[PDB]
Amino acid sequence: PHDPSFTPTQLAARAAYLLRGNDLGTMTTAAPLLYPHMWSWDAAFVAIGLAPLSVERAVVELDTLLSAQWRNGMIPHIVFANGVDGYFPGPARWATATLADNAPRNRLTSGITQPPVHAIAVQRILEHARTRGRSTRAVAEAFLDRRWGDLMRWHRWLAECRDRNERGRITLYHGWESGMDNSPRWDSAYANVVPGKLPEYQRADNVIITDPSQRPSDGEYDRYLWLLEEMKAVRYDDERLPSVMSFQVEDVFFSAIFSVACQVLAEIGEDYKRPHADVKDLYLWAERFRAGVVETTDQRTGAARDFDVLAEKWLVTETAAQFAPLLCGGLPHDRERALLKLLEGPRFCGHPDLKYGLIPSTSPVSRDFRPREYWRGPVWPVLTWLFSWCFARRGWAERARLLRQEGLRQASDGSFAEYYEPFTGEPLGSMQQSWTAAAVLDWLG
Amino acid sequence: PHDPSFTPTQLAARAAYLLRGNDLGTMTTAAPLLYPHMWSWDAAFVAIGLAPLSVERAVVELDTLLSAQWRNGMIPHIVFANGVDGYFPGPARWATATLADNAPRNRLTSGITQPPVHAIAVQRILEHARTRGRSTRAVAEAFLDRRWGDLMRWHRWLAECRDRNERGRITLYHGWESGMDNSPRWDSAYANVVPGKLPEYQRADNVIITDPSQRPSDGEYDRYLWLLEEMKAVRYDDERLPSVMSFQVEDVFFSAIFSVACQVLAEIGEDYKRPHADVKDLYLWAERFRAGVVETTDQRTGAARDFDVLAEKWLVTETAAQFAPLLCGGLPHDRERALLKLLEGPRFCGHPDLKYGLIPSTSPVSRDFRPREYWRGPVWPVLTWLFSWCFARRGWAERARLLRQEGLRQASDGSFAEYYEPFTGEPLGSMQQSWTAAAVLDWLG
Amino acid sequence: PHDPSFTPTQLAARAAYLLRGNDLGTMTTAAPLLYPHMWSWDAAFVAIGLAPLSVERAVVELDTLLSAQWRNGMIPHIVFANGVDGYFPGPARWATATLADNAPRNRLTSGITQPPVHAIAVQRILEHARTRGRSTRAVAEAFLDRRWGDLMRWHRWLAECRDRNERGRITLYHGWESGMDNSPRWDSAYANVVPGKLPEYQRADNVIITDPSQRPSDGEYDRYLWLLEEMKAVRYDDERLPSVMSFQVEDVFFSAIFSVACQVLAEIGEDYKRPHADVKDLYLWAERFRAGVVETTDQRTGAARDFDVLAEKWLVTETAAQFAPLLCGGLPHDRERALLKLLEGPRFCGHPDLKYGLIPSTSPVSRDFRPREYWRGPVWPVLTWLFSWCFARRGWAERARLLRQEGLRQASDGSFAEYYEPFTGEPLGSMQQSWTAAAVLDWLG
Amino acid sequence: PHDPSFTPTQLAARAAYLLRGNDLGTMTTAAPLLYPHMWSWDAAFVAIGLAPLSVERAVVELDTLLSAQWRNGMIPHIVFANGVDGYFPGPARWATATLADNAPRNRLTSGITQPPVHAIAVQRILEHARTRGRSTRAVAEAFLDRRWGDLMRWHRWLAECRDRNERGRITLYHGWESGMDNSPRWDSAYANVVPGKLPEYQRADNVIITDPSQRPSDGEYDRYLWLLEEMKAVRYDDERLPSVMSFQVEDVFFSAIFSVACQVLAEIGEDYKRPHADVKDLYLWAERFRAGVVETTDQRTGAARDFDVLAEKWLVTETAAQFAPLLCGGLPHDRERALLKLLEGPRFCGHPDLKYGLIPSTSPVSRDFRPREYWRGPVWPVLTWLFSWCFARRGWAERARLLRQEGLRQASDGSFAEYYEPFTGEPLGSMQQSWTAAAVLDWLG
Repeated sequence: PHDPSFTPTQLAARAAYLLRGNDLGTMTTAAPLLYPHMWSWDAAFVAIGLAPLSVERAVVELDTLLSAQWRNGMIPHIVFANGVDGYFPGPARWATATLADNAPRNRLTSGITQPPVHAIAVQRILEHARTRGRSTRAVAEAFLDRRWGDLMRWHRWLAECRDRNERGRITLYHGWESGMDNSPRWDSAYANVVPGKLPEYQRADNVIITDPSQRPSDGEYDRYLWLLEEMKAVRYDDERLPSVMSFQVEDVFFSAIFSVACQVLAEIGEDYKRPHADVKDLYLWAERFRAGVVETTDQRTGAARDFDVLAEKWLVTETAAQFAPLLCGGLPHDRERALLKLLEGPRFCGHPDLKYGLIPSTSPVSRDFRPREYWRGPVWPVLTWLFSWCFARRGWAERARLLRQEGLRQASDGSFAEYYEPFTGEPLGSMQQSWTAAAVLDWLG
Repeated sequence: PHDPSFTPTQLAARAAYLLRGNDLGTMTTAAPLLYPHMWSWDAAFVAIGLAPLSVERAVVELDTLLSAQWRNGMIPHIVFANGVDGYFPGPARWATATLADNAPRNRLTSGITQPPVHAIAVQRILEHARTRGRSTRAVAEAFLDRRWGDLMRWHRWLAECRDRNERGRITLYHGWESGMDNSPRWDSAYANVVPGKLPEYQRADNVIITDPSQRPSDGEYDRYLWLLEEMKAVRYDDERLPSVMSFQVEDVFFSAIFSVACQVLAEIGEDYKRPHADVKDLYLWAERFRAGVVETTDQRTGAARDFDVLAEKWLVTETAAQFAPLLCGGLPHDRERALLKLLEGPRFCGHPDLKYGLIPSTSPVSRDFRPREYWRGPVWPVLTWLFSWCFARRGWAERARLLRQEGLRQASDGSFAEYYEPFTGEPLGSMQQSWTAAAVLDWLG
Repeated sequence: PHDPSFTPTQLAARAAYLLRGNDLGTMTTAAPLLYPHMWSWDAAFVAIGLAPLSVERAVVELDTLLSAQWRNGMIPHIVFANGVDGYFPGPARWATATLADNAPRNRLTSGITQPPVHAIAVQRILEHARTRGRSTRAVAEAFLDRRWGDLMRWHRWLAECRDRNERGRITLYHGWESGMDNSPRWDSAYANVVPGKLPEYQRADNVIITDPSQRPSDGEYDRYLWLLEEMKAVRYDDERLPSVMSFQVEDVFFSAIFSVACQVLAEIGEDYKRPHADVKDLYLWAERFRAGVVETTDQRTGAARDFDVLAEKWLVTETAAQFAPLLCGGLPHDRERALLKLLEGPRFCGHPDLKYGLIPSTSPVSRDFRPREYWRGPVWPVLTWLFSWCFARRGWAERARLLRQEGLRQASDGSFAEYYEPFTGEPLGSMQQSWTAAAVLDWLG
Repeated sequence: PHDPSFTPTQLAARAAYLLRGNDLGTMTTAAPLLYPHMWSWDAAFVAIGLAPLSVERAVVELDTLLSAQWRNGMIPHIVFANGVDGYFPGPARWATATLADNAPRNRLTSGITQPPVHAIAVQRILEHARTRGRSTRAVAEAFLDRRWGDLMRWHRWLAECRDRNERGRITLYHGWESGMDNSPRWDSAYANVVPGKLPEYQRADNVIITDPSQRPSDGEYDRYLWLLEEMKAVRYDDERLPSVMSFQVEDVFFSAIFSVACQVLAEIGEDYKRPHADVKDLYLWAERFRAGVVETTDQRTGAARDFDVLAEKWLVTETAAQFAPLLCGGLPHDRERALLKLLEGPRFCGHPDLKYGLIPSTSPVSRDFRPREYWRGPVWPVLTWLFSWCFARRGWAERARLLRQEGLRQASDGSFAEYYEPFTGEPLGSMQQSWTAAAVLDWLG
């Protein structure tokens, strides 16, 4: 009636209820119907949301993801649930099971990767487990014994195979690998993608989300799906992608995440007496990718740019990815103040028409802005959580607190929406999105 | 470490996580392994715990229970999950599917009943739904349209077939129907139960709860199972039970619950324009069973007595059932003050060695008291919730608040135990008990 | 910013801060400037607000008020702070210090009374005290020893001298005695108050509240001050008032409060072994005023009417006072259901334009409704509190909870306003009103 | 009863109640009786406690303290309340009003200083103000205009006159200047303080705190009062003190606080466009005292040592002061990990007998440990607050949260004790200590 919002305990309960309801047994779908499988960075956030509920189950979630890790160390961005249809492109379209020599034998996966937030989830599990007593600590420590080597191979694959020239930035061969499918970041790179004979297909996502304004266009999907054909043609061989892919970009937000994840994992390695050589490698990558992020930055505002490897051009756009350097640190004092000022001012969090004091995925004042259209504008709870947690790690306690507070206010409708209209607060995308519930559980758990 | 307790939001989240994890699809088990099926009054409490999470799902829970209602209106106390073993006595032992003309054709059920808390659950669903907007109200109202007639037949079966002499008290033919299997209330009646040739059997409950001190003895189970043979021999025919059952008691706590449920359902019937004749019948039963409860009461303390129909003897014991008249009202002012004084004084809630200010199932100062032994002493969260809610309905706001507060303190370990040791607070019985989580969700939802 | 509301902990802190700030030492002013003295029922609510902060200091507040009790038992509605100006009519205008033979020697007081909510304060103090342990229980019990007789003398003067005919309704000689100075309730009785030669005066209330739309008019104050002259002329003699006063009305809301207070004080007397004859009188008065209230109600809707004793005429108006019978009980079942339907429906809490689900002081559909004008429309937090507490005492747990939740939502701005605009929620009247903070403290304390 | 703790809302309310109760008008006493005046760093913490209640009043508190600032910039550690006795040494014993040419004309003050936590208060005021809207931001910004110069003069006197050699550590001439009067830190410097003819005196502190185990000894007060005589003899002349004082120590904890304060005030200056030269000085001092602190640490464990300037000797003791470098930063990575391991291990927060996971003022395994004796062992809520806030500023979000959670658990008794027994949790020292309430208000405000 007069106020449709939930109290903190009611909201925490519905968040946990949601998360258990998306559990298939050993994996959690990223949403009920739109994403009926395990997505890689979603699964790290699900593990974070599970840690206040069951350390054992949170560990299971990462165990399931890491059991799908490729032989060369890549964590694919989708681990498909057996027998489940309703997401396209599904296992048959990817054909990694028949074409990818490195794909796991016991799991169906996609053929591309996604950002390495996984060490952050590991840290949250360890922190929860240390508050829960000896037996729970044992569970978390046993997971480190089992999986430390796999997490290293994951970070090592990114540093060695997606940063071949040691530039300190991660090359993507698909926009899906950024986690921001249709970001304006990738428009000029996608304009150079020219599909050949693209095998017929039928989208599934817009059968579930029928409002065309909330999802990418058919033309975008044509390009998404053609890049799959380019990878398939070389059997997903790492060595051949630089020669054949029509899409090759350095992703500065992915890179900043990687810098933070390496430092987090390095600290975990020290605390739990992992091999010194590993910790040394992790610190080395943390510093290399921090520097690689800073090298992209605008000299006036500190804003980070992506880089189009094929066009050899800095990609200048007005999305939340510009704030990559706030995540990993490294800007000189004066430029970081400039970047925080851009973040808080009227092009982003301080825009006068915003319902909440939150970061829109694209600036409302950019010509690229579309208030409903996926990564072209809407406010994403997963980004609110990531910025808030990284800001607290920088020591910006009040800044982190304000993002968390506004994020809880936006989530208090209980829709657990994928993303929200920046001006009206209308829930968009899939309802009951697992990583939105997990953001809420962490903020309250 | 220094404090093992959960915060209110953490506790609400783990409670909801638990409840969803016990959901088989359309029914919720009463516990993970000890009770791997739907129990009747457990299911009313599960519906209460689900109402803050999903009005639709709470309604489903009662729909599933009412679809197992017998043709004469009895709600059996177990609706068995198809294919599930591990509880004894299971469907084969009861044989209601082959012997009971009134048993439903599409469900496997037990052959006995359990207390009618169901209207209370309906009230909580309606109250939640009225705070959630038109579409949710529609869901709750549609359930009333579908099931009002079935709830009436349920109350009518109790009033007509378990109160044949219109004494205002409910006759039980099995201690399991009281929900307090091994209460000292039933010891002298069970002493008159003499098993004949009892078919061989093997207990399942104490394979799961192996500590013999927490469950009934083998001798008790021999008597529990023999009464099944007496019912089976007459094909569970209502008309023949008075002639053949070795166990026939009037249960004053069940009766007080029934008086309250009739009044609650009558009020619901008025609010939602149900047939006047039904509402009139409900008020008539509410008054008859209130009076029947008061007639049992001790002239000095107000304590309610059960009645052994076969022995024609008042059953005088010191259990929490003595406080039946506080639930339904009706004592003269002076005797209700006496009864509250007994409740709060040193034989019950004010006993000096109690960890919490809560009602033990048997008085610690009774010779019958056993601190670990099921209904012989332990503190039960389900009873804390029922007394607290009934006390608030009497207008005793502070008394209800204090019970709720102590109950949340006891539950804050997150074990969601079936019952608790009264002195040490050790969790006993099954962990992850659904109606304990539901008590917590209601108190916080 | 985006959300200027306070959290529960911030709101509780600021409420306590305010209350201590209005403390002159042994008395708390009702507001900092508009009401710079102790008012009688404000003092009862202040004591309720202090009980979670300090039982000792809550007890002092009632001790101070009763030290001003008149020799015949009347508690005057204002106890003036020594040396403080700024409220008119002040002590020189009342002249009780020289005219009133019953007024106390050691305090400057007014010459009229106010509603007897004091017993409710005493109950809240006792409930807090019993949760604080032995030393604090001693404080509250010693207060009962010191002041039980004065509280009896208070209730007895009401029953004997303001209900001379034993009608079970309290007679008032001034609208100020109802606490609802300019309620539409009193308009037709005030229209027959014809002031003669009224000594010159200058208002102070509208120097502090300058917006004329929020206070009574000059013409209304002329009548308020004239009744003062009629009282002074007979030296405030109880025996003379019914022959000279141009204003004589039976106040059904005051009467309902009195019935509740007697029942509450009777129960306290039974708990703490007070004289039997006092408890017996108290129960007798509770019943007599319960019936007197019921006698006034519309036999269809249950709405309570005031009565103009001089016109010998029932006063039919649409204010919150119509709901008096919900406070004290006693209506036939059908009549009370109809009155609840009036409360919850579109003439009161269900009005579609209300910002909160709260009771407006006057029905928005009434010809008399003024959304800003004191008791002619605004929502009063003190009434929300009283209705919610009385509702919980009737056993209407959800109705009480709903009012409390909306009241806290309304108070969450931290203005602690005297009253609020019903449609926009604008804080009106005085800011920093002591009984608004006390309502918040109790709902959260 | 069973649980005598307060809820968060009750605790926040009582904390605010206490703080307003210790307000004399423009200053708040540090305790009601033991410290019946304004102390300098207590006033900083009081301002922090007031910021959620009233930015205007928080600003008044710092205005009052700075109105007592000495002409050379020193903030004295006591500003005496006019006409109040009961603390010794009082203003007649200090005689700054006649001896001290730099002492203010309008205030009676002490003649020594205390740690510069004031900038942190200013930051908390500003953060609260920016969440309250335009009018409240104006108040806080107008305070910065009025008082920026006085805060600069404060930091500059510390840097120029208590660090004459530019060593990056603050020199003290009295143990009272450290805030840790009887810390084992100062025992070996005090052993070389040989009082000559000391004028007769009578302690007041141990009339109010009568238990001798909780306060310093007579022999210790003889030395505290003797240093007073040495100061008075040179009329508190900065230029003369290093030639006469029998007590001269570099205080590494005070020094760390100073480095943090300079960095915090530098950032404030950048945000509010203060003179560039001031911000530059402030950053220079932050760095210089950061390094001065690091210079003192054990190269293996990181523990910070004080320095006795007269003995020319590092002071090695096991108190909470060893953790100074965690506040300001600057340690090499390995050294800081070792110091954190010392903090969390069995010599401090990990000691197995501690009731709470909190930092004891002296290590329980130290020969010097006394569990009741002021700074020789007890747990101090003001230190918990300072460590938790500085930890959060380092980006150690979980470490800060853990301290805050345990601090609130400890404070939940509502005693607001000065300090607590580390093993049993007994409240010790003064009850109703203003900076203990302020820590609670901030952690919940």
